[PDB]
Amino acid sequence: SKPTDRGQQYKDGKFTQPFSLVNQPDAVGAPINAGDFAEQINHIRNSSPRLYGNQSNVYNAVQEWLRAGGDTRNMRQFGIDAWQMEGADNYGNVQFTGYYTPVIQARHTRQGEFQYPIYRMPPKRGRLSSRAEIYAGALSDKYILAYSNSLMDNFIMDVQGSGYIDFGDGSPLNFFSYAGKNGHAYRSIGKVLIDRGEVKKEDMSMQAIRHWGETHSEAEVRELLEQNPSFVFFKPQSFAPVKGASAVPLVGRASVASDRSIIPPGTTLIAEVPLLDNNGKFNGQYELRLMVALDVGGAIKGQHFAIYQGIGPEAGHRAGWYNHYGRVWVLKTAP
Amino acid sequence: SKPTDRGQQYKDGKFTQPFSLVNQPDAVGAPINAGDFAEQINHIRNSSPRLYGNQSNVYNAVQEWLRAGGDTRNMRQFGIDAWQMEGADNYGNVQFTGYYTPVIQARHTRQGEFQYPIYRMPPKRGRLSSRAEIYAGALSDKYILAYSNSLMDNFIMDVQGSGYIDFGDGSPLNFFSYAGKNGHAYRSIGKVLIDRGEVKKEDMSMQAIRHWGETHSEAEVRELLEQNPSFVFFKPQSFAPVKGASAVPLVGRASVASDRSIIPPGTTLIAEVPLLDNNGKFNGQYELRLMVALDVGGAIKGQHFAIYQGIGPEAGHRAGWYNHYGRVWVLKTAP
Amino acid sequence: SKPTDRGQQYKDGKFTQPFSLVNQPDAVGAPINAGDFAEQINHIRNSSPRLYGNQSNVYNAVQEWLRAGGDTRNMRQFGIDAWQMEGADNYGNVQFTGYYTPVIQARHTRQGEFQYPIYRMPPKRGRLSSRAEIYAGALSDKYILAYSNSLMDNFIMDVQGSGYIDFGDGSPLNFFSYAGKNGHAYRSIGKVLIDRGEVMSMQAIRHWGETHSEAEVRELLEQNPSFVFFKPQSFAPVKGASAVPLVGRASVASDRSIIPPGTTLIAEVPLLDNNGKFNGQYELRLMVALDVGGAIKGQHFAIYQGIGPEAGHRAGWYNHYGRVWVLKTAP
Amino acid sequence: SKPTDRGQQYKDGKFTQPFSLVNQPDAVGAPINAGDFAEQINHIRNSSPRLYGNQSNVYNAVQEWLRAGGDTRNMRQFGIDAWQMEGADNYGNVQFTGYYTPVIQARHTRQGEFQYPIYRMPPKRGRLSSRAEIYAGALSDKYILAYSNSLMDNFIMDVQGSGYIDFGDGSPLNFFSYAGKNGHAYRSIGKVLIDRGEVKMSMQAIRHWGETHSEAEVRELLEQNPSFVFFKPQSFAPVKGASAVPLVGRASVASDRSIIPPGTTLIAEVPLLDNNGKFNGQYELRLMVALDVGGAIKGQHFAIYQGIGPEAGHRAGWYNHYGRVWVLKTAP
Ligand SMILES: CC(=O)N[C@@H]1[C@@H](O)[C@H](O[C@@H]2O[C@H](CO)[C@@H](O[C@@H]3O[C@H](CO)[C@@H](O[C@@H]4O[C@H](CO)[C@@H](O[C@@H]5O[C@H](CO)[C@@H](O[C@@H]6O[C@H](CO)[C@@H](O)[C@H](O)[C@H]6NC(C)=O)[C@H](O)[C@H]5NC(C)=O)[C@H](O)[C@H]4NC(C)=O)[C@H](O)[C@H]3NC(C)=O)[C@H](O)[C@H]2NC(C)=O)[C@@H](CO)O[C@H]1O
Ligand SMILES: CC(=O)N[C@@H]1[C@@H](O)[C@H](O[C@@H]2O[C@H](CO)[C@@H](O[C@@H]3O[C@H](CO)[C@@H](O[C@@H]4O[C@H](CO)[C@@H](O[C@@H]5O[C@H](CO)[C@@H](O[C@@H]6O[C@H](CO)[C@@H](O)[C@H](O)[C@H]6NC(C)=O)[C@H](O)[C@H]5NC(C)=O)[C@H](O)[C@H]4NC(C)=O)[C@H](O)[C@H]3NC(C)=O)[C@H](O)[C@H]2NC(C)=O)[C@@H](CO)O[C@H]1O
Ligand SMILES: CC(=O)N[C@@H]1[C@@H](O)[C@H](O[C@@H]2O[C@H](CO)[C@@H](O[C@@H]3O[C@H](CO)[C@@H](O[C@@H]4O[C@H](CO)[C@@H](O[C@@H]5O[C@H](CO)[C@@H](O[C@@H]6O[C@H](CO)[C@@H](O)[C@H](O)[C@H]6NC(C)=O)[C@H](O)[C@H]5NC(C)=O)[C@H](O)[C@H]4NC(C)=O)[C@H](O)[C@H]3NC(C)=O)[C@H](O)[C@H]2NC(C)=O)[C@@H](CO)O[C@H]1O
Ligand SMILES: CC(=O)N[C@@H]1[C@@H](O)[C@H](O[C@@H]2O[C@H](CO)[C@@H](O[C@@H]3O[C@H](CO)[C@@H](O[C@@H]4O[C@H](CO)[C@@H](O[C@@H]5O[C@H](CO)[C@@H](O[C@@H]6O[C@H](CO)[C@@H](O)[C@H](O)[C@H]6NC(C)=O)[C@H](O)[C@H]5NC(C)=O)[C@H](O)[C@H]4NC(C)=O)[C@H](O)[C@H]3NC(C)=O)[C@H](O)[C@H]2NC(C)=O)[C@@H](CO)O[C@H]1O
Repeated sequence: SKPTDRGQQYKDGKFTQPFSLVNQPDAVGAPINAGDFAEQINHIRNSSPRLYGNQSNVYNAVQEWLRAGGDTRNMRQFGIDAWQMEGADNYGNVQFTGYYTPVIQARHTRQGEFQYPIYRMPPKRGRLSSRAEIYAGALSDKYILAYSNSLMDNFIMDVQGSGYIDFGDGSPLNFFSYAGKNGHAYRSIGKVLIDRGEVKKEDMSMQAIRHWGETHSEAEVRELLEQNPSFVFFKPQSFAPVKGASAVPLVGRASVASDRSIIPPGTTLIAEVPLLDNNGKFNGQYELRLMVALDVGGAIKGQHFAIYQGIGPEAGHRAGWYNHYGRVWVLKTAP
Repeated sequence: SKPTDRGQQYKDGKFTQPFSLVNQPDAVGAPINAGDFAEQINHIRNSSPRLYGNQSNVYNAVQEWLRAGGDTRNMRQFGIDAWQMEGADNYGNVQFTGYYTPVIQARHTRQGEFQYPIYRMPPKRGRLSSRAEIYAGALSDKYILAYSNSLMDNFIMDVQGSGYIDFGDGSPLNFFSYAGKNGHAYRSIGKVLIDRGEVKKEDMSMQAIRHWGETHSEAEVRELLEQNPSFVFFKPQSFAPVKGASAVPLVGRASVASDRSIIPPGTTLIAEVPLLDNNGKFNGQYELRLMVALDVGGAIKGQHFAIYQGIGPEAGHRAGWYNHYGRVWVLKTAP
Repeated sequence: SKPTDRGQQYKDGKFTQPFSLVNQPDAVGAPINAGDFAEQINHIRNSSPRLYGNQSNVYNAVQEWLRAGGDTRNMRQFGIDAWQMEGADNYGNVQFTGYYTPVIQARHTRQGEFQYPIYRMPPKRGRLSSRAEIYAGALSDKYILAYSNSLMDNFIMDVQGSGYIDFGDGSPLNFFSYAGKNGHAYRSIGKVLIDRGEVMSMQAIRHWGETHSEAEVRELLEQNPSFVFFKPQSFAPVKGASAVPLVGRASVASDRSIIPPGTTLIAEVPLLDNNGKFNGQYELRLMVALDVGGAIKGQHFAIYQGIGPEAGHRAGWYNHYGRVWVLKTAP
Repeated sequence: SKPTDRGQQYKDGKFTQPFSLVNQPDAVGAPINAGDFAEQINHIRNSSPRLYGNQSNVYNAVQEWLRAGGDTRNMRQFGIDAWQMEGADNYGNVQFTGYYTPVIQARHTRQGEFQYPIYRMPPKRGRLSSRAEIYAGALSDKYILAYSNSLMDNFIMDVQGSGYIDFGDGSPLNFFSYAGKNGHAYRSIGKVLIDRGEVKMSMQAIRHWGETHSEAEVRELLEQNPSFVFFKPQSFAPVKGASAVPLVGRASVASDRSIIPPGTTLIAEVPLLDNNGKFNGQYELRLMVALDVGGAIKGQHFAIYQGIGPEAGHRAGWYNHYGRVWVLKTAP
């Protein structure tokens, strides 16, 4: 059977095809984020008018379904078709990970605890340098945007793709969007902790990496972070909503990152997101949510989704545990 | 015959107790404002430490319930007891009105279209003057805060209790909170219009009032508005969140105004809010929302609630329609 | 023949060259916007690190001058030069015009008074359409950003190059930066008002629009075939060509060929009342060239007034002259 | 016996009165903060039309003078009466101190480095507790507004009278205004370290001391000041003082309302000092308005409002010098 150690349900049948057109999905009650789904869609209308035009009828259809009852048994009653996904094992288990938008403090000039530079997009040959070399000073100081008080925060923000920069002087939070990356492949840092016997395999998470950095010295932290030759460059947007690859403001848990080749942007997705406590342990229950694919990821390929948790600490704690599975139905309207 | 033109529903029977302990509420699905409610709780937590301290048990219970997918049936596992309100008709149906926070365009000094003063709290004897007298100049110019471009906007804001003031110069919107009122009783203008013979009986709305003001001249608008001797004074909070009587930042459609004697502040309320189109016509469907009583009103007494729609024009259009009914349950703890 | 209405000077003599190095400028005394200038300096540091690197010396040179005091007679003790610019009449009268960042209210969807679209950058062939054609609907609705309540406001913002958009719903003001323009040359509106004779400034044109009907206003505005496209920066500071946040009356638009960006300029800006009449007195200010303009060529500057109505009233009247010195480091 | 190390002078002559009508001010230069001064008048015109309504006569005179060049040699041509103040030494030099509005980062709930509570106005009997007792938990947790990451920052903000609170979550900076104080007299930590023999006082030097020593050592030192200030959140409102008028950086000062009432225009020779707070020897001409008060600001003494932020704090902590000042009024 499918060990539910990471949330693997099997109460639907046996659907192997990519888009398994089921009559109506397995679920009790209405989705938890109905009104929240409306906001997400509204953003698609103003931020991507061409993407909205292609999915107008789809969005308008599910809205009435939510305003009437919301039960996954009253979908076809409005011409909505649920196309279940095969997932990993092809039995019905789609991978679910998570990411958020962290807020970090920094200064325009280095001072005191602020000695860690955040770089912008450099020239063609400047993007060749690895993370370790950049730490040593491979890039010119004119490409620095700010200096943070934590090398770990910069690394986490690097992994997330973006983040708000708080200068702590009164000015609004500047959104440092994903502008580009260096010519080096991304390599797992948490794995390096397991390679030398520093962190447990079963107890691998966001809090473990952060706790490790506080337990060890700066030299030991820098050495570990350098094991990831990849480095991300940002572009200041100045208090703009969190936007992904689709250039549409992402809403907390109402949007996900996907493989554009399989699941294109603007795709409505209803899924059973597995719940977990503060310790990230799978309790056994799920959560019905309506989300839209509006972002991409280097590690997000095939039957895999990256649920956008939100902005802030609480959104980060919730995002670090997500490496579970669950079912998902691609919602399409009848022609 | 049982009226259903407004938005009444008779199927849960007649309730004798002001609060009938019904296990599972007659909900259509799940809370569509999980994020709005959670936000509202966090606002009470940081703005009203003692009010939150007492209702914290309920707040943590309903949030954990919302986490479980917001299952209106499984909420009993969390010990959440639903006490359905008897309603104004004792059939579970309760009156639902609405108010919002209008954004008024103004200037510090009178110029061009900006010739309508917004006053602050004057001395004891200055608060005796009626609206008509204040329009003629009963108050000193040193009590003026700003000059708007519409007498109708000032009147609507007066009725709402507060509103944001946009100076259109780059500076943030200043929140003019309810500071006080004059020594004259309030008299509805909607009644005056019907009785005057201009506006029709059933064809009354806050929209028709705004349209009427644009159809008629300044002298005709002023004369009509003077039929309401009451006048509200404001106090600029300088870009502060919209706060009500409880001094807690109000969240759009996640908070309501109530009679503190019957429904005290901090009370969690799950309700079936009747939906209505752009023309304010009751289509027939409802909406499940979790709201908290955090404000009061002069016309809000007994079995009656004033749903805080939000900030802006869209929030105003949605607010100036509500004179309908719907079911509501007062969420509490064990008996 | 020999006017002094626009603040023209003669008390300096003819200038035989564009820039003349003096010793103690003919200015009044101490600058008023010493603080605003400092705010402009760090803005260049944060925004354009390359520009701040080449002019770091100049910014710090004048930084010590104002720190102590700010007397125009004594500047050499801080290592500063004073290259006095000439003018049209060659008497040091540098032309000073003005522009600001207007705040226009609008919604995402057309409703009521909001029926005037604000467009973004369309494709290559979509940029060929003239203003009159775009008004009639030459561009697709998917290129619309917002709908304003005034066609005149959209036109003024079009002329200014940018503007803040207030959606009146609580959300922050979205800065619609200059993204591009259409394939048509700019035509003057006052020009058309002279043809049939009806009227002069940005204040006189605004009054004309209020006096005449919508059909008469649209017809006049269509006389300018040029149309500007914007790009929402989502609540970002007002930036010009140099991509540096502009500070009110502490920055100006110039001809990059003559006066390159990052150049410090101390000038005697001619004052004027609410009616735009030159009273006779000047104002000493320190400003930096951080923007450009299509009509800003040669010995001419466009003083950035600021954001809002008051900044617009002040900018619409500005078409006067004044002296200006290019502050550089002593060799 | 005439000191000059702290900015004091003698080229003005000894005074016989607090204020004296001077036909021509003994100071060369021009108001280098004319823009900041004009900004203050607009703030007094919007935030307090009552005080402005009776102080306009002086502003209109100092504005007409400013617009018409701004040369101190023509002030009488606009109706501006200069009044030389004696200060500490009857030679025209007044004691100039400074304060600013610190931006502190804090959270609504205690977590990690954020373990230092910022309290609001408690009941009558709750205001009796001293700082040391409050640190130990004399006040209930329901009176806490936020938890900062530095006990020193809280102390400095306490001395300043107010400060902006940055929650680092996106929300605007909340201005914690001076709501009240406890029933204990203020004791400067400066006098403590001066007597202890650990000074090279400098209110910023103590900041370095706090970072050098541990939490227990910092708390112990701070407990020497029994006074404790309570704040009131205004949520992104301009820095306002006692006059309830938004203060402008170095264009406003705190004064003794009995001697120098609020709304009073003051032109002064503010003594300049380097990064190390050493008096170089030069001054600075500034136009300022009295719009705030202070417990230690009595008689011939002013507290120059430096501004908001770190740089404003470094500049403020050094001020303990002297300089000449003229009370600008109208000519009868
Ligand atoms: C040891 C170990 O392995 N532990 C595991 C741990 O790693 C796991 O944690 C999670 O890991 C995953 C994978 O490592 C992390 O995944 C992140 O996912 C996010 C979102 O999916 C990624 O961020 C997005 O990245 C894409 C690029 O791939 C961005 O897309 C780009 O967007 C820009 C605009 O910003 C586009 O540029 C614009 O282009 C237009 C058109 O050409 C042009 O006009 C504009 O000018 C231009 N704008 C600019 C500024 O240039 C660009 O075209 C587009 N690129 C593409 C290809 O479309 C997107 O914007 C990013 N989204 C946001 C938001 O910023 C992120 O890259 C990815 N990281 C990695 C390393 O892959 C995940 O973050 C992480 N989560 C957490 C909490 O740590 C955990 C799981 O919990 O498991 C452990 O076992
Ligand atoms: C025929 C029919 O059915 N017609 C329908 C029509 O009625 C509907 O339209 C709606 O009508 C209703 C009724 O006319 C309108 O109701 C409005 O509701 C709002 C919110 O409930 C009211 O605004 C609140 O008013 C209360 C006072 O009553 C305010 O509370 C005060 O708050 C201040 C602080 O702001 C407190 O002062 C502070 O006190 C503390 C402690 O003492 C002190 O320390 C502070 O210093 C001090 N602060 C200051 C600044 O002084 C004060 O104590 C407290 N007062 C009390 C008693 O507690 C509260 O703040 C207001 N809320 C907000 C937000 O501002 C409003 O007054 C009320 N209007 C009227 C006329 O009663 C409703 O607005 C309207 N809606 C619309 C859209 O028009 C329509 C709707 O569709 O349907 C028709 O069918
Ligand atoms: C009858 C009569 O004549 N009456 C008089 C009346 O006309 C007078 O009114 C005044 O009129 C004048 C002239 O009509 C108005 O002048 C305006 O002046 C402003 C400021 O100088 C101009 O706005 C600037 O325009 C330039 C382009 O010309 C903009 O520069 C561009 O900036 C963008 C970024 O925003 C750059 O793009 C970026 O490029 C980088 C690098 O390649 C790339 O990486 C980025 O991605 C890219 N970003 C984007 C978004 O694309 C671009 O490269 C650059 N262009 C160049 C060439 O460098 C600049 O940003 C604008 N500034 C601002 C701020 O937006 C404006 O164009 C100009 N209007 C006209 C029609 O020429 C003046 O405004 C007006 N004043 C008033 C008050 O009405 C009155 C005087 O009051 O007197 C009557 O008598
Ligand atoms: C060894 C040694 O001596 N070393 C030196 C060292 O000491 C020096 O450091 C400096 O020390 C001095 C003195 O200790 C510090 O001076 C500070 O100065 C500031 C400004 O002058 C003071 O802050 C103001 O305090 C007043 C009260 O005194 C506040 O005024 C109150 O404002 C509130 C509103 O906020 C009013 O309440 C309102 O009232 C109305 C009407 O009744 C009501 O309607 C409202 O509801 C109500 N609002 C509320 C919220 O309740 C209230 O009425 C009014 N009070 C009065 C009496 O009018 C004012 O708001 C504060 N200003 C700001 C801004 O907040 C501060 O108290 C004072 N500190 C002390 C300890 O006295 C100075 O800060 C310090 N500087 C530094 C850098 O440390 C250094 C200097 O370099 O030199 C060493 O040598």
